[PDB]
Amino acid sequence: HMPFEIVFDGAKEFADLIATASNLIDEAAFKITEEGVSMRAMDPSRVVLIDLNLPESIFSKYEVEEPETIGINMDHFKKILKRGKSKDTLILRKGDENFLEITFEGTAKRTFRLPLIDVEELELELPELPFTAKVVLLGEVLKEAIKDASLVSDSLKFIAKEDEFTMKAEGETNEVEIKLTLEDEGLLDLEVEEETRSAYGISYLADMVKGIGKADEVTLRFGTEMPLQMDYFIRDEGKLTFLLAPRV
Amino acid sequence: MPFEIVFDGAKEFADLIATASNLIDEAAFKITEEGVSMRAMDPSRVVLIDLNLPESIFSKYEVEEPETIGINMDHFKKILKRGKSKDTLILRKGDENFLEITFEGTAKRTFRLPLIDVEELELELPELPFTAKVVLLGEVLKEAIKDASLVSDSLKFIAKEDEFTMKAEGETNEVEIKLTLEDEGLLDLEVEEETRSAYGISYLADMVKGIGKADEVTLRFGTEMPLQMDYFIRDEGKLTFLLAPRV
Amino acid sequence: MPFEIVFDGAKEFADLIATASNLIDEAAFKITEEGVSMRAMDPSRVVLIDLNLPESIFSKYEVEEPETIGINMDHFKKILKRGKSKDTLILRKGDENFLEITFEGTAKRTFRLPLIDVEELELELPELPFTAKVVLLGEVLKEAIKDASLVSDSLKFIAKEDEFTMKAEGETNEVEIKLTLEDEGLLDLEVEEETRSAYGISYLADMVKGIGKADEVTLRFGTEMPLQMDYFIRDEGKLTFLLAPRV
Repeated sequence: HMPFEIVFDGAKEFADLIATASNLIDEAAFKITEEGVSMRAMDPSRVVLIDLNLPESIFSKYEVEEPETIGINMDHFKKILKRGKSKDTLILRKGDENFLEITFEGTAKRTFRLPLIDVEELELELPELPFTAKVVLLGEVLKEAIKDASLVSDSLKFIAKEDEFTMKAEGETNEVEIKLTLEDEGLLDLEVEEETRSAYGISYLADMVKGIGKADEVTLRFGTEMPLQMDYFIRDEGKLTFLLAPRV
Repeated sequence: MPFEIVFDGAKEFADLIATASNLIDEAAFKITEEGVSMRAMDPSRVVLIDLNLPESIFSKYEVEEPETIGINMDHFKKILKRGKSKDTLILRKGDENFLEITFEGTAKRTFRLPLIDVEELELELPELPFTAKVVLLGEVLKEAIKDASLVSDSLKFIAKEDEFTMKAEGETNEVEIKLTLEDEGLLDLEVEEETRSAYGISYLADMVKGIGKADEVTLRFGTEMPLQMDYFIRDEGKLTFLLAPRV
Repeated sequence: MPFEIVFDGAKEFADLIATASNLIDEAAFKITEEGVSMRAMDPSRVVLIDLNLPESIFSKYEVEEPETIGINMDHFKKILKRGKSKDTLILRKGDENFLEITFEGTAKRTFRLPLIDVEELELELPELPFTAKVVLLGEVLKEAIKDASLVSDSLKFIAKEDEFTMKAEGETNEVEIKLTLEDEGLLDLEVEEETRSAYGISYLADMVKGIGKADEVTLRFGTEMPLQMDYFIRDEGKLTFLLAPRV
């Protein structure tokens, strides 16, 4: 567990991507290597897999001597990170001691000591699955549709055809459909190998999208009764990925 | 019995319906060729509400033949609150017993709202002998009602020829909102004799919760008579409250 | 008659009274022709607060009959929260036992707040041998107190000739805020001797709750001494807290 120093410009933007991931997760193992920071976890019900990738190119300074793994209480991490201001510089530093030093540099120098915990790691690999539909979408539309569907039901069907993407949610007598075609502003791209249908639980979806920005481009991949994969990019180089089990 | 009605500015339509559902829970809407109208009482039969939306405020108005539909206002309000300010609102009825509500913007979102049947009654808006008229900025009205609620549960309106006064007394504390024609908040005053009435703040607070701070409100009342309160939607729509006086 | 006092900016006056009410329940206001003065302690006798409003911040200041009034700070503060940022505020004492609070803007709004009888202590604002003075913006002071609250119940203030640091330590966690005159948050540092003290965060939280992020705050303290913080209102008025140290 050798010392490292990592610096990110924009503490608030870092906080907000940690808050997205923390919504499903309570404890995470961060793998720190020469090439960047990666984190891979499952939510307690083992229905969602989260995969974060922060390559070293998004850090203004990145000094890692040898690769190591640190365990972190995501709630306590998140409460500290929330104190960051939008033009603060964030510094994550470890010494010989077994705690993370989190510093905000801006109008003043604020440093928190975060204690490192032991997180037993599951055998987790991001499998490359045969998705038959891919959709790129304005976060606003996606956040919209999940909220709308929650008025009606607990589950949300995704339907991809060659020229339209539909989310549909039916209650006992109420019903909502959101429909997108490439003529529409919210939809940036749509590729379908064959017409695809699946359904996912809104509670999980709501938690996945709660931190996503209204203007960010979100990529969905799914298949008939397959997991749903959702991803967006951080500073164009980082990636956050969710893999969500279908409702069967 | 099909119709199709289009409104530019979905969130504005929501705010208008939200004003009405503050007191109402179920309503019959009469859809005629000349526009949409609605008339209902709150559950305690103290307040009557009248909503008139003429054809001219809709960007497209297609009505095959007059019809009445009954709506759960709360369900209507929950759906209508998901429209965005730049969305186009479409109210369409096919041949079945659902209202089809559509928001057109960055996406097409379509809800199906089931219709209900509503006990409609001998509900007419009579022209009572009002002796005072007041036009004032919604801001002044909304603040005078919040001011008075910290002091009492009733608000006394007092019109004389040169001053409009709203006054509220508790056991200890007092508040008086005074308006003369020299004040920015009073746009018009016409008083044919000294008029004095009192109304309950709980009802008043619900009537004005949804009124905008720069909307222009018209008040008509008479001594121990109902208070009539009007403001205009897009200059041609009209919402009217008629409120029973308190003893 | 006995006095008329006018302040332009009713919301700004409200915020000032709101900062003091965070720790006080009642207070005696002394209205002389030099200005209005107020000196109170919190219920636990740990914080002394001193407010001084010179007549030069009031747009009209007529005190016929010097007096001292007694005010329920929470009643006062819920009345003053009704003022708008563009209202003029008028405080009028007539012959009777009430304070007349008027907001003049869009309309004329008048409240009658009943005066009360406050058991006034004799409170000195003593001169103290402070070894350290710090001037910093509200934003950094307000953030250090919030950061320290995630860790502990008290924070240590530590001043050296070059550095001001606030440090809070829990069972396991730790927060350290450090300022040097290189940093935009610290506008002045004067340190006679290396000075160390600690204070309760709950009191500091309530002290800064009302301070604005742009406000400039002065801290004086000495080793194991009270902490004095003050900020200025319209350059001439002054609000001072004195906070007992922690053991």
